[PDB]
Amino acid sequence: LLPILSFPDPRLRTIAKPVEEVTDEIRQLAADMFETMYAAPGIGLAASQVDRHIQLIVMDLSESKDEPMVFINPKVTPLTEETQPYEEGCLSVPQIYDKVDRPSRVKIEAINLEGQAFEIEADGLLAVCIQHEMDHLNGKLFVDYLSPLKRQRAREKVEKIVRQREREKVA
Ligand SMILES: O=C(O)C[C@@H](Cc1ccccc1)[C@H](O)SCc1ccccc1
Ligand SMILES: [Zn+2]
Repeated sequence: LLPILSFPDPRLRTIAKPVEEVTDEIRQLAADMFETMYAAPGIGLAASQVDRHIQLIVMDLSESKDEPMVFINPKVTPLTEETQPYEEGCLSVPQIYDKVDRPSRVKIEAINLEGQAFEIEADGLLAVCIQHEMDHLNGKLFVDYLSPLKRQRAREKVEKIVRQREREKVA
């Protein structure tokens, strides 16, 4: 399991570089990212979150944890001004959730682990999650859309959760 960076770690603000070739090393990273993400458990993880500053996102929106998806060098284009409220969380802002409004339909262009390009249209949870994970690659967290008090309260509660997770390793 890869360690996940926690807000307010400044390495989460890093702007990810495009992946130049889908090597067997980015394939193993993807594999390690899925295990880390499934174990958390979470439905998405950006390579930025495990301190690997490259345009790689893993995701699995299924209950069964058996619909895995990879997005490498993604471009996300909204297809509407209409937004959709969603209560977002983030493995890098542990146990914090709040409402974010994002465009409700998007185009995703990305490459898969075979280096093949694809283009799909996303709504509902896929649209929410791809935009959340694209934000990570541009050094942005979902708490940047909240009021500063909400951000400060998130920061203070995450620092407490992280301290408790360290104490749990000593016990
Ligand atoms: O760590 C991340 O970046 C992934 C977030 C993605 C997310 C996007 C939109 C809304 C909520 C979360 C994690 O998946 S949050 C953990 C989680 C686990 C099970 C079900 C829902 C959320
Ligand atoms: Zn996140």
